[PDB]
Amino acid sequence: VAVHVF
Amino acid sequence: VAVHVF
Amino acid sequence: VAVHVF
Amino acid sequence: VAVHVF
Amino acid sequence: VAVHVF
Amino acid sequence: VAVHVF
Amino acid sequence: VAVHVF
Amino acid sequence: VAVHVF
Amino acid sequence: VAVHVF
Amino acid sequence: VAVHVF
Amino acid sequence: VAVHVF
Amino acid sequence: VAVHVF
Amino acid sequence: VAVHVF
Amino acid sequence: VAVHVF
Amino acid sequence: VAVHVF
Amino acid sequence: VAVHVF
Amino acid sequence: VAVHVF
Amino acid sequence: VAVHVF
Amino acid sequence: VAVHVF
Amino acid sequence: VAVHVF
Repeated sequence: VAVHVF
Repeated sequence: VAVHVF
Repeated sequence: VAVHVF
Repeated sequence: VAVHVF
Repeated sequence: VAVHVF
Repeated sequence: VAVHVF
Repeated sequence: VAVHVF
Repeated sequence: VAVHVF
Repeated sequence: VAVHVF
Repeated sequence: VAVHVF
Repeated sequence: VAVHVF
Repeated sequence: VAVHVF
Repeated sequence: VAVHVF
Repeated sequence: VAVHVF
Repeated sequence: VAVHVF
Repeated sequence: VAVHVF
Repeated sequence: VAVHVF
Repeated sequence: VAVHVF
Repeated sequence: VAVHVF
Repeated sequence: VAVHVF
């Protein structure tokens, strides 16, 4: 799982 | 602003 | 899932 | 202003 | 879904 | 002024 | 749906 | 003045 | 629907 | 003065 | 604006 | 037959 | 038949 | 904005 | 038929 | 923003 | 049908 | 952000 | 259907 | 961050 916030 | 969940 | 606000 | 959910 | 306000 | 929902 | 006011 | 809904 | 007032 | 509804 | 045809 | 524009 | 835009 | 057709 | 955008 | 079609 | 973005 | 479609 | 990002 | 889809 990959969670990106940008 | 971007939020991704993969 | 991708959530974009711009 | 744009909101996307994919 | 894409919601645009401009 | 334009509002789109697709 | 597209709603235009101009 | 113009209002469109499509 | 298109409503024009001019 | 003109009013159109189509 | 209100357009009535009746 | 009646047509109104207000 | 009635068309309203408010 | 409210567009009614009836 | 009614279309609202608020 | 709220878009209603009904 | 309703679409909301808050 | 909350996006509702219903 | 609802999508939330907080 | 909390991402809900339901």
